[PDB]
Amino acid sequence: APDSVDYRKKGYVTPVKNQGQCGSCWAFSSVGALEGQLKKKTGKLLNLSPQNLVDCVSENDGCGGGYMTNAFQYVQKNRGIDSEDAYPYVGQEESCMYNPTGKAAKCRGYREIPEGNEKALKRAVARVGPVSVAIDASLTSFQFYSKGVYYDESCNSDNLNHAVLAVGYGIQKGNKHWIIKNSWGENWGNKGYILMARNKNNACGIANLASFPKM
Ligand SMILES: *C(=N)CNC(=O)C1(NC(=O)c2ccc(Cl)cc2N)CCCCC1
Ligand SMILES: [Cl-]
Ligand SMILES: [K+]
Repeated sequence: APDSVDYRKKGYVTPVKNQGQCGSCWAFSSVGALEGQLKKKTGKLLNLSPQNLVDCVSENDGCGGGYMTNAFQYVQKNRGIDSEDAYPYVGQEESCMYNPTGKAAKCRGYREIPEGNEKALKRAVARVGPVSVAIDASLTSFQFYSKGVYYDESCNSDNLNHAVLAVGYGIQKGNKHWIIKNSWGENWGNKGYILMARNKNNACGIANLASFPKM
């Protein structure tokens, strides 16, 4: 795999979104990974519907939380996911309003990265595109990130509580990193992004629950 890659530069990544008060990070993570695959497959990028996911993925708990893999499976079995335009984000769990004729993407399943394996995560990012990941995002030091490569030893890689999207990886002043898209809006972190430590013993659990959709 290459030393560095940044899918934002290849047009695979939509603007940073803001999930608001709803615990729908899983839906944003999911749609980000689906948006990458859409671009790679069709050459066109479009915002996909996180609300579609929050409302219709019955095996998840809406604004209470969810798994990305459940969302991919939903899209696969549903034969589609709506665009954000067709099914806008409202930030509370409502009745399912999916319309097949507003579908903007499909999914033929999903693959999971071997647990803890940052080298396999690197290879997935390099070869696939953006990958959904879960992390411990509970620390004040994460919440108030502004610059640099984030590393805090008190992060608990076994305490996953947030889902985000790995859109690349690189190195900054010998500190290898992952390029992470959050869903806390553009006024969070560095215009909505955080550089997280790569190859520092799976810092924050970055490679513990990674997956991507197949299209
Ligand atoms: C995002 N704002 C909150 N975090 C999550 O949703 C994560 N999943 C869960 O908390 C979770 C998963 C599955 C069910 Cl059915 C219910 C819940 N609450 C945090 C763990 C990592 C993946 C996302
Ligand atoms: Cl419903
Ligand atoms: K990390």
